[PDB]
Amino acid sequence: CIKCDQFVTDALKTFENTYLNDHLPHDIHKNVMRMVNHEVSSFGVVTSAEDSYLGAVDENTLEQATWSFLKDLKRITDSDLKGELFIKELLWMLRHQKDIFNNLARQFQKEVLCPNKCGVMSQTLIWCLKCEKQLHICRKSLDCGERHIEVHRSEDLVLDCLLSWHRASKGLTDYSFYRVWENSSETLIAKGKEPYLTKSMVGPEDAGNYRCVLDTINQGHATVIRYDVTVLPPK
Ligand SMILES: *[C@@H]1O[C@H](CO)[C@@H](O)[C@H](O)[C@H]1NC(C)=O
Repeated sequence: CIKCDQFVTDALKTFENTYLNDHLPHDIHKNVMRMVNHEVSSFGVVTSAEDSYLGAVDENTLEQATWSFLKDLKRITDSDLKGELFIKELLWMLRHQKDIFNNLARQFQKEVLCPNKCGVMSQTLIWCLKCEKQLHICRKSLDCGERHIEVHRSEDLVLDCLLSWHRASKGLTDYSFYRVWENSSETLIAKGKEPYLTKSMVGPEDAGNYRCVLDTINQGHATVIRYDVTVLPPK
């Protein structure tokens, strides 16, 4: 994906136009660049089987790849290497940066990608072949689970709808908190960007089932959490 970052392409433009003259004879420049560009364009391109894990990467990981690649390309720019050794080390550095990228993508999937164990997440991915930003939808069963909440009388009742991955998810609209009646109907008791609901000075009338549903601009509901609230005596 590094080809998708303006800093990499500008870096290669300066490398070809300015820095190559220092290291190598002019007449071998173009061919060298061809190879360089070829290798830089092969970054992240998928061979099927497992390789699909390199076809797309989040903006942050693309940033890491960009900056390590630029670090090495600058190292070689500043090296005393020339001729055959400069070419050998250049191609080796491209192969090594390709390894670094592969590691960053593999890692990105293991941890960063589809971290949600429930609900629907939306992550901005860069597809490396065409350099296209798309919204990747990690879709799992919308209902995340049921919380058993117990609160003494005249205390604060807090319903926490926040999930780990929520902060990272894209396109989140407001959380909506509903009260689910024994009659099998519900009324919205709150809506807004706050991940939680607070009800003050609860009483037995507040005992019951509650529900939290997070909404998105496009994809749908991101998360649902149900709450079973039992009001205890004051002491
Ligand atoms: C049940 O439903 C009715 C209308 O369907 C609603 O007005 C009422 O407040 C609800 N209350 C209980 C205790 O079920």
